[PDB]
Amino acid sequence: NAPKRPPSAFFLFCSEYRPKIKGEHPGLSIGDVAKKLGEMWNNTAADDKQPYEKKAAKLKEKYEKDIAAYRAKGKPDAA
Repeated sequence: NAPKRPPSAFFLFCSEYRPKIKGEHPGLSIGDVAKKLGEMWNNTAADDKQPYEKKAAKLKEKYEKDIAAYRAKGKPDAA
């Protein structure tokens, strides 16, 4: 009832880290564990983003068509 957004590319790399840095650095918040790894992501190689990225893309793409359809006549009161 409204296709929302999926991953970013970072999103995958991020999930994978969330615990790992939050445990190693238990002095961060969800905005620090995210800020730190966010930077990492930016400088994770790029060739190390691609693997994750491809997923984020595939899903955002799906969404965009599922919403395009949602509105097309997908909705609870559309069918």
